[PDB]
Amino acid sequence: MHRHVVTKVLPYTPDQLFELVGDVDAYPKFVPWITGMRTWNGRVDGAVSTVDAEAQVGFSFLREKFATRVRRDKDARSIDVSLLYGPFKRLNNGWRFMPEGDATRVEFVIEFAFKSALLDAMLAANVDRAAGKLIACFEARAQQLHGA
Repeated sequence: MHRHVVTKVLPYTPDQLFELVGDVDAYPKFVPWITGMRTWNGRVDGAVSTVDAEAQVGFSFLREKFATRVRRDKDARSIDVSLLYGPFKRLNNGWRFMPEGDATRVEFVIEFAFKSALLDAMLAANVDRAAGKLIACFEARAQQLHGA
């Protein structure tokens, strides 16, 4: 389906990312862009872990839930989420982050399949805003942590 790319850069340590990598079950504070979350049931191998990820959507205009195979890696420092059951059509999600100068660059790929073509663009449209809040959220938290 339509994949939205969200790239951001923050002059912070890769430590803060550690929490973002596990944001699927981390959240040192909270996340309005999201609602319900749950990660478990799977397997753990080496510096890699794969389990089901049941996330929900609050102010998404569509109160629904979705499950996907969340794959975390501490050796790869990357996150990947495949579709398992979701809406029973398709739903991909992945999070990546790498160093770039004095600051680090993080990219978030959002992939989902909707029913309504109108809501498809409508949602995929506000998707940017949602990513804007999530981003600002991380940035705020970053400043709240570093607090200068």
